[PDB]
Amino acid sequence: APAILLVDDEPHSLAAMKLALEDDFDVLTAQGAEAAIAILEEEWVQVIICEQRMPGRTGVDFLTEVRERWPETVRIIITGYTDSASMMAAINDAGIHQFLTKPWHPEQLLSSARNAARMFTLARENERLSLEMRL
Amino acid sequence: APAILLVDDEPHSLAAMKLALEDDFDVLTAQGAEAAIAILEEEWVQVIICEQRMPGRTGVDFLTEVRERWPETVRIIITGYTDSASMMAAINDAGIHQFLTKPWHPEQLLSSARNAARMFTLARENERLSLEMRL
Repeated sequence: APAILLVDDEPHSLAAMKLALEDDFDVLTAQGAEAAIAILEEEWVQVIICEQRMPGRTGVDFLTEVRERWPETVRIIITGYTDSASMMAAINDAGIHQFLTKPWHPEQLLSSARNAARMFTLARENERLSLEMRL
Repeated sequence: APAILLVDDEPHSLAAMKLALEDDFDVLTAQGAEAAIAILEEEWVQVIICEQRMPGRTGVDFLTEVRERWPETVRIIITGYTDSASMMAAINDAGIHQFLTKPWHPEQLLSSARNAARMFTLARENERLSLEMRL
């Protein structure tokens, strides 16, 4: 069973988001891009939820690399940040699958996560069928 | 190109949600279960966003019928209603793809919708490959 990885500058938020998710996933938890890549090199993640507004490397810059390296992973930005249009285009340039806002509701967060997981499953099995039919 | 159907008791909310969505979909708009089924019998909808808390027939009761009749359609409940557990189990009994809360943010709503559309596309093409490989 693959994990969900939560990536956020602010550890209180990581531990809150995990409360909403632990009952339904293996939750993995990272405190910035660097830590999160370290985890991605190390194990199997179906879904990532990542704060945009982090020190140093942004959510999208992080997730653009992820889209490059683990293309199968479903990517989600979440931010409480009252919106710049620039952030949106940046999010839109990268293929980000969901944008969520803060504060989040546990049932909405959970539902987004489950929905990202089902999408991971579909894409992955969609690809299995392409490869297999070719043969 | 298939539509998004918004279903809500309260027409102000329908016309607001369409503002967030019109630039990216053909938005269709219904003011209760009955009106919404009438539209579903009549045309092609990839995604439905539907208030739960409607007079007479509920969001889930509506969407359970929809799951029966147009199984390909991606189904979304949205409600400002501060939560009963009963509502959640009911939502969970039916295969509802997203639960959203009110008030909604235009970029989060739009993102949910786009994401439901991509999922409609995947499921639909996932099925096209099953059928075709069988042959």
